[PDB]
Amino acid sequence: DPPGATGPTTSHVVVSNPEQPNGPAQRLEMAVATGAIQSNVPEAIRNCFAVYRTFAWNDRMPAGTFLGSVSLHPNINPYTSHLSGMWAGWGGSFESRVSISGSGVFAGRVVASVIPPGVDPSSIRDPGVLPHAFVDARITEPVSFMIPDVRNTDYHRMDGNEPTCSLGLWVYQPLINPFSTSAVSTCWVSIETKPGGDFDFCLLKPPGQRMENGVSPEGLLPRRLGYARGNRVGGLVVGLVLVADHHQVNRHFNANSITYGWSTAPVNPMAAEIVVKHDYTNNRNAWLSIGAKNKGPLFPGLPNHFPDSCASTLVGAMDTGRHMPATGVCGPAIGFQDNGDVFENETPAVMFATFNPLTGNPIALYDSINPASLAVMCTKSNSNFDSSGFANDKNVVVQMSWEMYTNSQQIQGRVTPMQGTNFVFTSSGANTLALWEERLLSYDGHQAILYSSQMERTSEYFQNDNVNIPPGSMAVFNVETNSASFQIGIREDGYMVTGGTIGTHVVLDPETRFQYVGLLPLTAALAGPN
Amino acid sequence: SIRDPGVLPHAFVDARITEPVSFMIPDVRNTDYHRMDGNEPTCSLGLWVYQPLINPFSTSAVSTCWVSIETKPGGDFDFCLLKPPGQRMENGVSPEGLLPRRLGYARGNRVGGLVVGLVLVADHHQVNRHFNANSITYGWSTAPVNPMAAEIVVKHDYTNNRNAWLSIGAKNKGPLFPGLPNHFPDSCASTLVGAMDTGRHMPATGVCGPAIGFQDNGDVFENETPAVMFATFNPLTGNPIALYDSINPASLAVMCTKSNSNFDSSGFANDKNVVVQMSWEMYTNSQQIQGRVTPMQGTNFVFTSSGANTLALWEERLLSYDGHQAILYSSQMERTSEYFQNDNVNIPPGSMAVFNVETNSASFQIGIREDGYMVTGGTIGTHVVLDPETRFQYVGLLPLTAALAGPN
Amino acid sequence: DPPGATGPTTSHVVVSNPEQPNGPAQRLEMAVATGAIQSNVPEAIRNCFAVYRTFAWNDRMPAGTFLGSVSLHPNINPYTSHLSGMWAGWGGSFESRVSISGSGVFAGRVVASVIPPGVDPSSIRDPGVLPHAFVDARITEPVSFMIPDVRNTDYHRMDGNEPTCSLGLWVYQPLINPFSTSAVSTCWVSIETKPGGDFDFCLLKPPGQRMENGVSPEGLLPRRLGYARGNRVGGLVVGLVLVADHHQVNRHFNANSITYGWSTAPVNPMAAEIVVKHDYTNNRNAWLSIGAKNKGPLFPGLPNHFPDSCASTLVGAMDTGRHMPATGVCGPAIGFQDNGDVFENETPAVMFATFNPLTGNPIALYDSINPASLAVMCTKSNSNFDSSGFANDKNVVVQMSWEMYTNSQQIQGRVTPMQGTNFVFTSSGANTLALWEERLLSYDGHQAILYSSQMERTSEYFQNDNVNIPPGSMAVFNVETNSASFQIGIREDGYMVTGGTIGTHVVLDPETRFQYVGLLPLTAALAGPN
Amino acid sequence: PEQPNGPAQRLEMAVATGAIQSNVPEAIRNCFAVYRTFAWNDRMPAGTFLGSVSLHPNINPYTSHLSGMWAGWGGSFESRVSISGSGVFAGRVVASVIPPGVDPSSIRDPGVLPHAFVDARITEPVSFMIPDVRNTDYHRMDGNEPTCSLGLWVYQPLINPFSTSAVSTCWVSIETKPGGDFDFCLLKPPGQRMENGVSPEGLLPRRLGYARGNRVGGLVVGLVLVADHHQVNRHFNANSITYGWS
Amino acid sequence: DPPGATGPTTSHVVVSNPEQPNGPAQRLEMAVATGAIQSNVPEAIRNCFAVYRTFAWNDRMPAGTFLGSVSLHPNINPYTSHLSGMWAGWGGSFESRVSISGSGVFAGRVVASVIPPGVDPS
Repeated sequence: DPPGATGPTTSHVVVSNPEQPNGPAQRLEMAVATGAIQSNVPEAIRNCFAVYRTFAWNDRMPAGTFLGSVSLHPNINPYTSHLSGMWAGWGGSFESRVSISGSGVFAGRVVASVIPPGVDPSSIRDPGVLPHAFVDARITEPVSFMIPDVRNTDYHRMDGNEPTCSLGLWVYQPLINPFSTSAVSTCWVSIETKPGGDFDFCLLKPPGQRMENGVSPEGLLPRRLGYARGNRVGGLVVGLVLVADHHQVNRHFNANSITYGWSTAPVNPMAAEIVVKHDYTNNRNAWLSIGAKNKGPLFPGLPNHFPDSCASTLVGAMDTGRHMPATGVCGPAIGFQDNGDVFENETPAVMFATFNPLTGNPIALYDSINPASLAVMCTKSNSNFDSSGFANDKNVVVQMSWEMYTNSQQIQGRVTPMQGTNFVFTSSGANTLALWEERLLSYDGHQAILYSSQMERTSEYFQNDNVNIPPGSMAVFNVETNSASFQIGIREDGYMVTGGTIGTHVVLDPETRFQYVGLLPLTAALAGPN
Repeated sequence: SIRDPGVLPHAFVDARITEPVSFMIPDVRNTDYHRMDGNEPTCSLGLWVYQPLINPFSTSAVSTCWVSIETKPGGDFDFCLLKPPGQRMENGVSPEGLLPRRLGYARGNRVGGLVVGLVLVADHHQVNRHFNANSITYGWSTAPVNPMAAEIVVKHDYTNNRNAWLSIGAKNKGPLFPGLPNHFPDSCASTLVGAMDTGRHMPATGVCGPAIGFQDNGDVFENETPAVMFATFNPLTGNPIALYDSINPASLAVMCTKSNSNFDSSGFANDKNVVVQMSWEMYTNSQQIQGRVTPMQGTNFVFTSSGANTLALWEERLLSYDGHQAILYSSQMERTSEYFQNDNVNIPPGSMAVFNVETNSASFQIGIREDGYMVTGGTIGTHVVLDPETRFQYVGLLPLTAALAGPN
Repeated sequence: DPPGATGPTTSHVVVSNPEQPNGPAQRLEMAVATGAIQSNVPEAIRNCFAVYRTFAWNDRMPAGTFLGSVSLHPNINPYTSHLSGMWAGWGGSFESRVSISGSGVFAGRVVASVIPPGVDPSSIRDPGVLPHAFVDARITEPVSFMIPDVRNTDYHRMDGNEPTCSLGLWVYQPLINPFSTSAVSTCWVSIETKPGGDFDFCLLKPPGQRMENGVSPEGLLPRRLGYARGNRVGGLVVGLVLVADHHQVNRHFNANSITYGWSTAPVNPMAAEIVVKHDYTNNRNAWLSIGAKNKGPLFPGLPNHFPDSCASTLVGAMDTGRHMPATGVCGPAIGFQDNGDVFENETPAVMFATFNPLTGNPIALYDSINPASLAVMCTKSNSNFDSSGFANDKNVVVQMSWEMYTNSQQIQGRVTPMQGTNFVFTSSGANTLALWEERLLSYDGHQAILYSSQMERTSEYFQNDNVNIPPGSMAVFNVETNSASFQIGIREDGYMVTGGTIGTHVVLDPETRFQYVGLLPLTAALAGPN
Repeated sequence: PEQPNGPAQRLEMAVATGAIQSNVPEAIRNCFAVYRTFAWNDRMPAGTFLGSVSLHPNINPYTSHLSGMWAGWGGSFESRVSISGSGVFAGRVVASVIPPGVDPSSIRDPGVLPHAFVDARITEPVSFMIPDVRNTDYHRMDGNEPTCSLGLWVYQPLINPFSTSAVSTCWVSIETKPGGDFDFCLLKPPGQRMENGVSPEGLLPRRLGYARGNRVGGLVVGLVLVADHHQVNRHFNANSITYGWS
Repeated sequence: DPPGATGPTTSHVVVSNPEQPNGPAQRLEMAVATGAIQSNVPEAIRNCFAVYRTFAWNDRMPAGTFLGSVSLHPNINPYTSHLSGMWAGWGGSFESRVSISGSGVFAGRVVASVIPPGVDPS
């Protein structure tokens, strides 16, 4: 090869640690444990590299700055991640060439070290203490590193949530430019990846067979954002917020496919029965009591798709204006019989609310959601429900279409709980709980935004399968917007986590792309916004 | 299509056979390899009844035997050319993703109602949200069904003859036809569907839903949300304004269902907007909008089955204004429309993508054309009822002259 | 060779993919099928590289920026492209050396990868997954790549739009200049091409012979713009726009030489006959109903070369000013007799319009173009058409010169349709419908511009031959302007579609050079302006 | 001036199909049979396309008969062209062999191709070889692949020197052999309909007779020429689709 | 072959009459008279059996019930019947395998006899 060009298969292996495991003896261990004597990877994959990451390296990053890591897993090669779906086991080292795109005028060194399993690359504070290699910024040939397979077992389960080795990159000596420019001179560290040598697969399962502890969390987020919808109302996802705590329990599902609420993950309009019809008053509007005849899918008594963004005492108290609760979620109400005979004449605008059943006294808001407390109230101040279509032996289906404030208080992070219910969801440290911004219609010229715990396809994917997110770690995704690229971690609680200050807003266009990285532990610091 | 199976060079297999019998399926090909794109014919292995199955035990019941087929890659089989995994190739994606693995809560492309089953119809005209294998539509709507956002052009007050209504048109902001708003129904009220009656003072048959007025900044008029029928009217009338034959961008309208009410003065002004859903269907006759599609002006799209294969439609489920079941016949379902819309699908113009359909009782075959339309054997008028446990299985590409095992 | 100079034949072949076809065995297969035992290519061409493209590579282009592809075809060597007019088939590989105009101070890499046939190079989302080679910007010796011929068949048809291999170039690590300045430091990637080895031609056709599915799309656009005219009026083409939708049907021809309008592709002046003469009124000027005696060459009744940019209700309402329609394209009218006794005295300034016969009542405007609606008014206030000169048994012909507005609305993307005529033309994704900014003579001191669907030499070229644009593809043209450089794709509908923001204006001087890249599919993303 | 390797294209077919042996009787390879006769008038100017003979089994009546049993073919035919006209007439006809992928009715320079002048005064016929230049290893019997052709054009117009105002017609005949390396590939049952349809030979009868149109069913008189038409009754596509009700 | 499956070309020739003509000597006589020295039949047809008839055989048919005759003609192979539109003469023997769709519980025999020319089988 000429000195400016670099073909495939070309590797200059630098041994960054004189404690490599016996590769072929681990290959013997796999062949004893599974009978995997023959190789399962085509040599077209074993010979050529494939691009995995590229990392920025500025003047303005000091020594010891973590550039990025490459964790050992079959998903860091696209061909190996494709081939892994037919197999129940894997094991073996990878090979990884690093190219640094810096001129011969720069200066600066990168520490590249292989990390033992069970030690987090982002949490290492002293990177030159580990046995490490240096890579100069002036380097021309790409430098290859073996990422060894240090494993307790004879093979890794494809299920297996065990720690593997990583390859970390840190700034050893900062990047400088002799040309005194006030602007930032940027260098690019690209990482490519082979299956190296002793890598093989173990145990034929049929392709796409769901294994024991879940599916891969790659399908939690879309490939690009598009017209994604959140799990509270189904409004359009606008961006992200960083909040301290949150209480969202409707349509929130764990990695164990368990919810704590009463609704199903694809959002539908609320079908419900009419229990007691109420006429309008000089004080308060005409309203209607709601309850299924023990036909709720999760809580029999709570109808499917009742909003937790309804009107309550926790959200906003009633005002002597519109003669109704101030803040809540509204939509039109369609009455229909048991055979589906829709009352087609009127379709009154309607607010979701929880009321105190014990009142009578003018009936006021309740703190929480009780199956005997569910109600819908007219928005029109002096109208009345119709006599035959909204009778006590009828049904109603209501959508969640817009939001009304009648104050300066929205229902952004606010969730109406149930009785005897205290679900709190908190971020620990150097990682913040993140929520999606739904987009409602509003009763004013301002933007109506609710903060939802996850989006609809994340809720359906958690709902329908078990997702292999173990309780110690997160499924981490890269997020590329037009300007900001950052990381999001999804827990096994179903909640989101990313770095930054509580209150940080991100705006996500529908060209926002997500990329599944892998499982990083909860103690890892995610590169957040700003 | 082979009518004489013992004329081909063939093997016999007895019904009394104990060992399984292996056959090589050869690769007779013109080319040096098959493209993974490639829609070229390969060899097949057919099975025909040579001598009929008999039981010496004289039972009136049917004695059934099972012929199971297993498959290796045999010998000289190999793959050729590394593309990256999941790379879309030249003439499309595989049509495996046209239908779901199990039915579930699937929705059709006309209103978005629940898919109940299949019908066999002679012809159909459905052009909204229908996309080809070439990812081309002929209509004006986008494949995920959304509520119709539209402008208010002219507000009309109620009359002793006819209800209060409202004229519709986007300011050249339609995604496909600028002038036709996204998600206007082709199941609207028209002269082709049902003429007006001097009962409800409105068109008889159509699709209705509530109407939400809102401003340009999104300021929703939250007070009233009147029930509303989608209709196309003749703009030239005035004379009491009556139904039109087709859909013209100056003909679009929505009319109150309530017989003597009136649109509000400020929320439904001429500088406002409205968003309406398609929630239920009204008849006011014995004529539904099952296979009926309101066309456009100068538009004649006909979709016909040829022979020994019948055009098939999905049965949507609407809410109804009565105690009967409201069913519209839609050309495809929503995820089929989105999958045709977003990718090119490798269905060549001579063939079909064939699927096995397992319900509780009936298992049959469905062929999807490159037109996006469905095809299966049987008599015109055959109804199938599909529970949400109905499973689909992609078989492959069979030509249009193939006879699909239909229902019954 | 001295280390700074490179002669011909000098190549350092870098292998990017270790799976080349058996070159001399495919050459034997071509000779069995066609009898091409000996070489049909002169050996002066096989020994020397000749230039094909030159790609600009900047600081301001990120990683994964597609620089360009070299698709395998005879038109990528200038000698082989000339020879391919004689031959009906070909087969074999080309050899491609790449030279980068980078100093020794710069840094940056490009990915060179050979792409399998059937895969669009401009649809590859991760460029480095395939087996690739890295070429550095600081390289001195040029690097040679073999572009293999992976093919099902024994040879390629010179017609056949069957896919061949490509050599795509992407930016891997961006180009950086350490001498930091806001100015863009441009690098030049120049690609040269040999016929490599097993390349040959197959079957003699006569030179310049149109083959079965059309001529090449090279002659659609000129080599350089010049004084080019559009097909709406025939005015000077100023530049481009990017419009969402358009309706231009007149003189527009498909790749199958099929038109949907009523005119012929070189714009002649509008030969027309006079049906009913009309005098001037105090409210509106004099006018003249137009209709031939069923002598339109496409729609007999619509006259040859009647404008679509006439005055209509969609264009502009009539004002109580000059007693005529506000916005239209005007011209001087010439009245002549059937044998050639042209009327010499008067020549009225005459605006094109469309009116209503059913009115009777002052006759007003009309929405569309009906063969009874064809009518033109004066520009003067109280003049009148002469008795013998402009009678009911005479003719009239008008040369379109003006463009009047009389409001703030123009006829830019506006086309007047026919009755029973709703044609739309729309792009779908990563690509925007482009149009040609025409030029007329404004009635003001502003610039009077129409947007036309295609130009005359594109309309004439689609007429006289069929053009090899298959229905799933585009014909892509490089646009070498003074400042900008981008791509324009022409469809089989005859419409221009390119990348960029809807509404982007481009100024095209007559030194704008158009250069033909090959055929790309409709789903391909085009590098548009800015 | 390039012919394919005849017996080595035959090795490609025996690999791709298993057709190692011959399937055409050798009495057909020795007998020219009249395929088609073209009328050639005074009233056709220079450059008039007379008709092309595309390479297929249907251009020999013995080979079109044999091809009902076979799903594939490949190989060259041998053709000769003869004129039946008086020795007084003046006019040439170019007959040129056309490479595959070129439309014969789009060729504007027939005398540049490998050609032959077939004058009206000719006595012996002009023999041609029509090669099988193909990308593939065989041809599908139903497949509409590009083949080599044999076009005919009026190079010089046919004129009658005597004072005769009537139209004088000349007759161009084409005879055909299967040449040499021609063979068949894949047994289908005899008369088996292949995938994309039957041949269009059976659209019109061998002679008109008492034929009936599809609007009412009256006796067919002859043709007309109309610009546009709307007939939808009893009109069926090649895809066997009608839009009417009868 | 496995004992339940039968491919093409599989034949167990049972002789019903031990007075066959000299087959290859009659083939030489045909080539003197007509010049048919080489084979006019493709060898794909000579190797495989193709179906001609199917005869129902019941409990309710007594002994001596005529099931059917296979008279020697080109129209008793479907490929040879198609080829015989090209030819004005023929000669030679055909080979006929017979398969009976009987279970192992049934019983019954058929007579197969080759009949001299000039004698009606019925």
